[PDB]
Amino acid sequence: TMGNSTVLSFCAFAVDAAKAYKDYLASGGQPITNCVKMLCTHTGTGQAITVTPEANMDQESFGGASCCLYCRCHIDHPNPKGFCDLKGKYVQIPTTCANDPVGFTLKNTVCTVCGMWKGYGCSC
Ligand SMILES: CN(C)c1ccnc(N)c1
Ligand SMILES: [Cl-]
Ligand SMILES: [Cl-]
Ligand SMILES: [Cl-]
Ligand SMILES: [Zn+2]
Ligand SMILES: [Zn+2]
Repeated sequence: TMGNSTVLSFCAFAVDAAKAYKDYLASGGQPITNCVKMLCTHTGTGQAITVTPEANMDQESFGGASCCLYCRCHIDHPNPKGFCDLKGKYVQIPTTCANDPVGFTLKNTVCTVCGMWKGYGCSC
């Protein structure tokens, strides 16, 4: 276990932070920990990114910024406006992927219709 500060530093100063973390995970690296887990009932809408925790029975809810590689690395978000989709919100992670919330949000996309994670919650 290399520690959160060692992993985040390695990714933060890489020319491509996302690729650095994905290559680290693929190599067998232990996921980033100390994401902020929310107390919830697991009776929510199950939507991906919400104003309040919305985990269903198949999900865990976390503080959004704690699960964002760019927020955790203190670097710019890689879009024109440098906007973060997660900061100030709550993110629902499938239980099967909740050992690595940072890797999950990095690798996945929210369906613009149902507002659930494409390939997991989404039933479109
Ligand atoms: C129903 N309960 C207690 C659940 C459901 C999903 N995930 C966790 N961690 C707990
Ligand atoms: Cl460390
Ligand atoms: Cl590099
Ligand atoms: Cl989902
Ligand atoms: Zn962020
Ligand atoms: Zn959908």
